[PDB]
Amino acid sequence: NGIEASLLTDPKDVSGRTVDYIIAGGGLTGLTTAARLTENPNISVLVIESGSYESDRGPIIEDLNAYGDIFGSSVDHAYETVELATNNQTALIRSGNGLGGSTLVNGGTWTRPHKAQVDSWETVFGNEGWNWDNVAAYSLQAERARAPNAKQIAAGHYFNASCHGVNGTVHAGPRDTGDDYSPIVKALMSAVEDRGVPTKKDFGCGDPHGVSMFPNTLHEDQVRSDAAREWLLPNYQRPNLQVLTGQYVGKVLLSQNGTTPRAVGVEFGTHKGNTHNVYAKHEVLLAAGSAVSPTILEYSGIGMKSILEPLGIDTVVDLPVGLNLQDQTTATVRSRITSAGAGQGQAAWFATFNETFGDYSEKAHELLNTKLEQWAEEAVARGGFHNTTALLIQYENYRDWIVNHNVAYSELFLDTAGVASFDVWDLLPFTRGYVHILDKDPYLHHFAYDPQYFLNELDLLGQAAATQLARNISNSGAMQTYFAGETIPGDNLAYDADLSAWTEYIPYHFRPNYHGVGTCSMMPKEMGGVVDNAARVYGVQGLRVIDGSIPPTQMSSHVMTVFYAMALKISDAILEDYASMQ
Amino acid sequence: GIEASLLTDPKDVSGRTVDYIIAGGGLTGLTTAARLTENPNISVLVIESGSYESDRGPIIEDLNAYGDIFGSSVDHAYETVELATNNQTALIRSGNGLGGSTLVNGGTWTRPHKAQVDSWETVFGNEGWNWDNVAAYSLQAERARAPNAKQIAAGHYFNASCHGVNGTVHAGPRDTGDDYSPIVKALMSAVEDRGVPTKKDFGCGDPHGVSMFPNTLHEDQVRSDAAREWLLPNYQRPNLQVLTGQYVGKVLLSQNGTTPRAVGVEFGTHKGNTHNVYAKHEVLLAAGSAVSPTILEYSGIGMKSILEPLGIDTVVDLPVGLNLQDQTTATVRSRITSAGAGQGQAAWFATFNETFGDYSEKAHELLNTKLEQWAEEAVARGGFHNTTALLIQYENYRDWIVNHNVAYSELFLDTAGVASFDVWDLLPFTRGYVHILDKDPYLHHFAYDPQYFLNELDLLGQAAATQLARNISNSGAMQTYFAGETIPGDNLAYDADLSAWTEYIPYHFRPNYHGVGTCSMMPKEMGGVVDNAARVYGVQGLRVIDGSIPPTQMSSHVMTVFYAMALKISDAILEDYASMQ
Ligand SMILES: *[C@@H]1O[C@H](CO)[C@@H](O[C@@H]2O[C@H](CO)[C@@H](O[C@@H]3O[C@H](CO[C@@H]4O[C@H](CO[C@H]5O[C@H](CO)[C@@H](O)[C@H](O)[C@@H]5O)[C@@H](O)[C@H](O[C@H]5O[C@H](CO)[C@@H](O)[C@H](O)[C@@H]5O)[C@@H]4O)[C@@H](O)[C@H](O[C@H]4O[C@H](CO)[C@@H](O)[C@H](O)[C@@H]4O[C@H]4O[C@H](CO)[C@@H](O)[C@H](O)[C@@H]4O)[C@@H]3O)[C@H](O)[C@H]2NC(C)=O)[C@H](O)[C@H]1NC(C)=O
Ligand SMILES: *[C@@H]1O[C@H](CO)[C@@H](O[C@@H]2O[C@H](CO)[C@@H](O[C@@H]3O[C@H](CO[C@H]4O[C@H](CO)[C@@H](O)[C@H](O)[C@@H]4O)[C@@H](O)[C@H](O[C@H]4O[C@H](CO)[C@@H](O)[C@H](O)[C@@H]4O[C@H]4O[C@H](CO)[C@@H](O)[C@H](O)[C@@H]4O)[C@@H]3O)[C@H](O)[C@H]2NC(C)=O)[C@H](O)[C@H]1NC(C)=O
Ligand SMILES: Cc1cc2nc3c(=O)[nH]c(=O)nc-3n(C[C@H](O)[C@H](O)[C@H](O)COP(=O)(O)OP(=O)(O)OC[C@H]3O[C@@H](n4cnc5c(N)ncnc54)[C@H](O)[C@@H]3O)c2cc1C
Ligand SMILES: Cc1cc2nc3c(=O)[nH]c(=O)nc-3n(C[C@H](O)[C@H](O)[C@H](O)COP(=O)(O)OP(=O)(O)OC[C@H]3O[C@@H](n4cnc5c(N)ncnc54)[C@H](O)[C@@H]3O)c2cc1C
Ligand SMILES: *[C@@H]1O[C@H](CO)[C@@H](O[C@@H]2O[C@H](CO)[C@@H](O)[C@H](O)[C@H]2NC(C)=O)[C@H](O)[C@H]1NC(C)=O
Ligand SMILES: *[C@@H]1O[C@H](CO)[C@@H](O[C@@H]2O[C@H](CO)[C@@H](O)[C@H](O)[C@H]2NC(C)=O)[C@H](O)[C@H]1NC(C)=O
Ligand SMILES: *[C@@H]1O[C@H](CO)[C@@H](O[C@@H]2O[C@H](CO)[C@@H](O)[C@H](O)[C@H]2NC(C)=O)[C@H](O)[C@H]1NC(C)=O
Ligand SMILES: *[C@@H]1O[C@H](CO)[C@@H](O[C@@H]2O[C@H](CO)[C@@H](O)[C@H](O)[C@H]2NC(C)=O)[C@H](O)[C@H]1NC(C)=O
Ligand SMILES: *[C@@H]1O[C@H](CO)[C@@H](O[C@@H]2O[C@H](CO)[C@@H](O)[C@H](O)[C@H]2NC(C)=O)[C@H](O)[C@H]1NC(C)=O
Ligand SMILES: *[C@@H]1O[C@H](CO)[C@@H](O)[C@H](O)[C@H]1NC(C)=O
Ligand SMILES: *[C@@H]1O[C@H](CO)[C@@H](O)[C@H](O)[C@H]1NC(C)=O
Ligand SMILES: *[C@@H]1O[C@H](CO)[C@@H](O)[C@H](O)[C@H]1NC(C)=O
Ligand SMILES: [Ba+2]
Ligand SMILES: [Ba+2]
Ligand SMILES: [Ba+2]
Ligand SMILES: [Ba+2]
Ligand SMILES: [Ba+2]
Ligand SMILES: [Ba+2]
Ligand SMILES: [Ba+2]
Ligand SMILES: [Ba+2]
Ligand SMILES: [Ba+2]
Ligand SMILES: [Ba+2]
Ligand SMILES: [Ba+2]
Ligand SMILES: [Ba+2]
Ligand SMILES: [Br-]
Ligand SMILES: [Br-]
Ligand SMILES: [Br-]
Ligand SMILES: [Cl-]
Ligand SMILES: [Cl-]
Ligand SMILES: [Cl-]
Ligand SMILES: [Cl-]
Ligand SMILES: [Cl-]
Ligand SMILES: [Cl-]
Ligand SMILES: [Cl-]
Ligand SMILES: [Cl-]
Ligand SMILES: [Cl-]
Ligand SMILES: [Cl-]
Ligand code: NA
Ligand code: NA
Ligand code: NA
Ligand code: NA
Ligand code: NA
Ligand code: NA
Repeated sequence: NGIEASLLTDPKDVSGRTVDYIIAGGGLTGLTTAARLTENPNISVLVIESGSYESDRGPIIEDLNAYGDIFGSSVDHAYETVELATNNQTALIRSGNGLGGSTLVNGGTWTRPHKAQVDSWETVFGNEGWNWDNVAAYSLQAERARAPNAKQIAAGHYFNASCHGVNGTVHAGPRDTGDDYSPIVKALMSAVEDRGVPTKKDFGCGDPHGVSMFPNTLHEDQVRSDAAREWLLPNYQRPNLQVLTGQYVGKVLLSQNGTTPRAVGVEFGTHKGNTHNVYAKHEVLLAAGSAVSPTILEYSGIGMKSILEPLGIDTVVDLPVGLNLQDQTTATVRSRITSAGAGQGQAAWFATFNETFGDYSEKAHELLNTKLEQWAEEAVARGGFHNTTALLIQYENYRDWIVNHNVAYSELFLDTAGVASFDVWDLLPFTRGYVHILDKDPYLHHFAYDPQYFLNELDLLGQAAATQLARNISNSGAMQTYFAGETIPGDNLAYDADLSAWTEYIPYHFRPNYHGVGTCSMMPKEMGGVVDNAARVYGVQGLRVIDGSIPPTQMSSHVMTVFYAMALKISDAILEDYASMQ
Repeated sequence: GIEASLLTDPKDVSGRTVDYIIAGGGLTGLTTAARLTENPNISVLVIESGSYESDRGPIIEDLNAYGDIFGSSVDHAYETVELATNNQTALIRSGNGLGGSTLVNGGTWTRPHKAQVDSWETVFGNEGWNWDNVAAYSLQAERARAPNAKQIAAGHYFNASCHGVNGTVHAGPRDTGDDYSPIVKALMSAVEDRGVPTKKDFGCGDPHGVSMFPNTLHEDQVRSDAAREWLLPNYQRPNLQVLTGQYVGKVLLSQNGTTPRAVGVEFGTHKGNTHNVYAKHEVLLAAGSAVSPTILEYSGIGMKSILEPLGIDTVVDLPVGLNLQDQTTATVRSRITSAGAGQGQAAWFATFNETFGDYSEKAHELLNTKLEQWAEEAVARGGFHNTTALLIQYENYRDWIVNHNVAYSELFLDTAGVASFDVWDLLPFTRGYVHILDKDPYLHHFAYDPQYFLNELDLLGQAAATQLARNISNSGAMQTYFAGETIPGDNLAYDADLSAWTEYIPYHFRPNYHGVGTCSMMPKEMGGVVDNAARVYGVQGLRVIDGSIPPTQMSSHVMTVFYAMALKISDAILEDYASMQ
């Protein structure tokens, strides 16, 4: 009778029962893991998701070109930040609410980071086995990519088959609306070539640099490949896979009768006073998203006493939950185009530090070479992190990425389809923020989410330089043929604005990038981490965090390719322990 | 207890029939539910999206915690369109739970100018909706307490003939127990120097000058939210049912007659798992001004130009969702000397000329010459459909200003350690809209556009009022306590002229969350949606009874009027019930 009829909506169907694994959150990592675990018919899984099934709704979900129309609806959590210090305004964090999580609402861009960035998760953040070669293999295993056709190659696509899986689960291929592709993509490529910048690198191969087109998470018929469509719809008839919709996981139930606390279940519901319990024989897996999974821990008594004590919550395990939050800032440059520029197409410039800063490179490098210690002390003073020595290790890692590997530092993302529009973000922010609960009741959803955008001076300078670069390249070389006047900033910022003018403009003309990671960072406890290299929360048995909370660093890429691989890798660790616990 | 009496399972009501269904358990919905169920033979089902919150603790029960609840599950936080004035989205605070926005509001208890309510009868053709009648219902709803000697010494003045003392809604002076700040009387002295009156009782029908006021709280200072006042005393009535946690999606219509009839509602939280419940007598929409019009549109009641592109058959064509009127608010904040310490709030209800000062000649010239152009422009933006009809509203406002000299702006003072003004133009000429953007009610995909500052007088008036708040903060007796401005502070030069304020204000304001008018109570020929008994035109058994229906803004805080509105509509409903038996 279809997937919808298989979904559970009544809490009484699971209340008081025991399953092998409970997954809080039916998003990208939650549904990937639920599918992987239920391949064994003897493993029972219950997914609890706050939203519902959305993959069949229609174009607002299924058409990637409708991106953004869903914002503000019931399928968007729209988490509100604190009043940001940079501009004394509240910001909204777009985040998908429904089966598939933010894969229901995202831009569909399918790229991978730089090899050195993933390698550092093992060599710097002490996560044995978390290196590019290992993670990339899981990524290719998840991937079901389609090579571009002659039309798509002619528009600018380049596909290196050795960097892609073709027999996996997540359908990926070129976006193709059916119309001609705009010549502006190739014009951007020519414009950066004039400056010695590479083009047409395959951004799945481990060196994202230059201007390239890329695959998207959609089927060949252009239907969005959201994680529910890819991982749940093919498998919903499995009797060992249960999915409860419309309910929030409030906290993890802990048993302290043993020598170490153990997660034995969860409480779920929609309002205080009408909750229900469900129990896990093996493990509870938190996958509610980087903004939520840390709060679930705090409501459970897992977090910093300085936070929990004033709220009346006993601290069962003291950990720096909710710190080390890393999101990027995004600004827009938009220009009208000539009729000859018409057509579809997206592309992105993954720009190095020196490409981003141009003639300011020397001054920017001087800051990078002298201020890391002071920046770390200040971020710690602002509550973004607790241990300055540990944070400095992160900053030195970023310096190594920039100076020794020349990784991409900013992304200039081009949309065409009738205009020339760049969304631009500094990929490697040095600011660190936090998320903390403000009340003991999980169902009040009263929390403080503060990414601390632009409170590090290099983040502001880098964003300003990258956005200025987007204006520059929009009217340089071959792009001049198609340029027909800037509309954003337009009248809001003089066209000849220098870098200092951009730095004054940017704090009042940016949005969150909604790429937040790090709130339950996977790194050693002594470095400020919350989970080990198998995603297990320190000091608690049978509890893991498996979502975007755990990446300890940002990366020069869009994260789906890594997060699918992440979930598969953690799933293998879960299954290994399951076999031992028999 | 009340919590155990509340329904949460849709199967408890699915497929059943009651006499009245009320969509929304907020201020007007719960007042009406209480009035209707006083007759034990009348059954009422309230369907509310939130739950019971009145016992949660200080975040709800302490008016001094105002604002802490924002962004939580008790705040709908409706997002606007990208506003044209600043290319930013704004958040509309709106209470989600039993009591609606009375759970989250500032508690201010004041009434408008007699001439404003009178115009509802003389300009907007609502027989019986005049000050004398509406105020009588307001006093009937009210249970006011006179100020004591400490509260009078701080600046309170209470005219007992303007207040009911045997009603339902507990109201009296806010009193935290601390000393009252001398700054309230300093503000009174500062405006006295300029010929402005003070200590008028803002409940008597002439809101003008600087006065203190009652708050909606009990003597022990617990918030008098509408659930505490109208539901908690009466929840044991078996004919009163309250379903929580569910959204009313649309009204079920029967076109079996010559005119459509409301026979029930569909409710739920997600497409594909909906439920029906039926009304023997009437469906009453009370989901708030941002929502009740969308429920009509989802039901096929609204403008074909909006409904047809979404695939919704227009059953009754009406200008639903137009005529949205909300105000803009800006802040001026200054530190105080230690001698200014203490509790206390006050408000300056300022006339047009008090607001504009030396710009009064300039502002009046605009008001006298551009009303027709402005009305055309608002209509072109989709805030209204009929320019001639909108011009009647504009001339009504002009009459209020020039002939009755009603208050045009409000400068609301908070102390308690600072001197902070929230300032808003009370009478915006801009008109906005709210329209659904999808056929699925449970997707909550809508376009809410108050069109802030898209009328040039609204921007000039806001700028002038906010500049006035800075001015009065450092004038006369207020100088004794001034210890430096913090907002705007460094963000706007302290000597800024009016033009500088007009460029600053679009980037430093918030919605006031007083939106009304989206189902305006006025003749169909004037663009109205409901008649003088709140009945939707062209539909039988359907009313809108909430903040959607006031056709104008008013120089006051609206609770006093909305409680009265609910009682008055309740009488009409019950008279029809009795006459039809
Ligand atoms: C976001 O919004 C926030 C506001 O919410 C905003 O932050 C405010 O910014 C404004 C500036 O616009 C700033 O206001 C100035 O404050 C000056 C006073 O310095 C402070 O003194 C305070 C009082 O000290 C006494 O009381 C306290 C408490 O009782 C005691 O602890 C003290 O011991 C003492 O007894 C202190 O509270 C305060 O410390 C705070 O700030 C520091 C930050 O460094 C922080 O570490 C600490 O924790 C505290 O929070 C600090 O010492 C005052 O001098 C300024 O007045 C000048 O300017 C105004 C405005 O133009 C004029 O009215 C005055 O007349 C005066 O003018 C003189 O200087 C002008 C130049 O500016 C010149 O033109 C003129 O001719 C004169 O020479 C001013 O009022 C305020 O303090 C900030 N913080 C707060 C909480 O309000 C923030 O910037 C916004 N961000 C964005 C991006 O927009
Ligand atoms: C909210 O955000 C919107 C955008 O989403 C924004 O509206 C846009 O504003 C910009 C200005 O900031 C507008 O762009 C300008 O448009 C005119 C052309 O407009 C006419 O013609 C077009 C078709 O050609 C029609 O569609 C339109 O309706 C009008 O009839 C151009 O003249 C402008 O270009 C000049 O300035 C640019 C930026 O500085 C230059 O790059 C360009 O070369 C031109 O520059 C200069 O030319 C000479 C060279 O020096 C010199 O004489 C002058 O310096 C001149 O500037 C510019 O592109 C845009 O149309 C608006 N609408 C849209 C949909 O984009 C809102 O303003 C914004 N609101 C707020 C409050 O921020
Ligand atoms: C606007 C936007 C655009 C993006 N664009 C791209 C792009 O172009 N390319 C790319 O690669 N990535 C993109 N992403 C990133 C990608 O979508 C996310 O990083 C990924 O979906 C995160 O997966 P996750 O499992 O950590 O969380 P999510 O996928 O967010 O899943 C978390 C789930 O938990 C649910 N939930 C929340 N609270 C609770 C609770 N208390 N109980 C139960 N369930 C709960 C949520 O409703 C959601 O279903 C974008 C993200 C956003 C927000
Ligand atoms: C921040 C703020 C401050 C205010 N301060 C003051 C003040 O100081 N003084 C004053 O007099 N007034 C004040 N008010 C105004 C007052 O609170 C409101 O005008 C009044 O509460 C409106 O009553 P209503 O019945 O129209 O709607 P509400 O009281 O908002 O009731 C609407 C109810 O419907 C529910 N609902 C929504 N959608 C649905 C649906 N689809 N199905 C079912 N239920 C639904 C809501 O959750 C809510 O309970 C303030 C308002 C706000 C927002
Ligand atoms: C980016 O520009 C910077 C600054 O101009 C260059 O940095 C210098 O590189 C030389 C050669 O390695 C070093 O000896 C200097 O100490 C560097 N200066 C600073 C301030 O760090 C850098 O070479 C450029 N990088 C690329 C890839 O072109
Ligand atoms: C702060 O973080 C640093 C870096 O992770 C920790 O320093 C390590 O401490 C252990 C145990 O004392 C030593 O064996 C290591 O040699 C230290 N490493 C470095 C690089 O200095 C430190 O323990 C943390 N301290 C606190 C209080 O959290
Ligand atoms: C408000 O101010 C207006 C404009 O300053 C006053 O009306 C003006 O009054 C003067 C003096 O009598 C006349 O010369 C002008 O022609 C009037 N102008 C207009 C446009 O009407 C008005 O009297 C003031 N109102 C109050 C109540 O003080
Ligand atoms: C537009 O609104 C105006 C104002 O209500 C309506 O104009 C009235 O039209 C009726 C019927 O033709 C006349 O009896 C009135 O005298 C008009 N009043 C005025 C003041 O001019 C007009 O009908 C409305 N248009 C629509 C389509 O309803
Ligand atoms: C605060 O406002 C008052 C009144 O608007 C200002 O004093 C006025 O100054 C103007 C300009 O010279 C004169 O037309 C008025 O007659 C003055 N009014 C009085 C009562 O004397 C005062 O200057 C303003 N304060 C600041 C700092 O701008
Ligand atoms: C394709 O990818 C493989 C693996 O990264 C690499 O060895 C090979 O040279 C690539 N081919 C091209 C043409 O870049
Ligand atoms: C952008 O152009 C300006 C003006 O030519 C130049 O000074 C600046 O360095 C450019 N930015 C970059 C990153 O190249
Ligand atoms: C109270 O207000 C009424 C109504 O406006 C008025 O007639 C009366 O004079 C006032 N009484 C006092 C004592 O101020
Ligand atoms: Ba490709
Ligand atoms: Ba396919
Ligand atoms: Ba370089
Ligand atoms: Ba095109
Ligand atoms: Ba609790
Ligand atoms: Ba991404
Ligand atoms: Ba009083
Ligand atoms: Ba007070
Ligand atoms: Ba006129
Ligand atoms: Ba539908
Ligand atoms: Ba009309
Ligand atoms: Ba009000
Ligand atoms: Br495209
Ligand atoms: Br009086
Ligand atoms: Br009392
Ligand atoms: Cl489908
Ligand atoms: Cl759709
Ligand atoms: Cl932006
Ligand atoms: Cl149900
Ligand atoms: Cl039924
Ligand atoms: Cl509380
Ligand atoms: Cl009564
Ligand atoms: Cl008195
Ligand atoms: Cl009873
Ligand atoms: Cl400004
Ligand atoms: Na450059
Ligand atoms: Na919110
Ligand atoms: Na308020
Ligand atoms: Na009375
Ligand atoms: Na106005
Ligand atoms: Na009417």
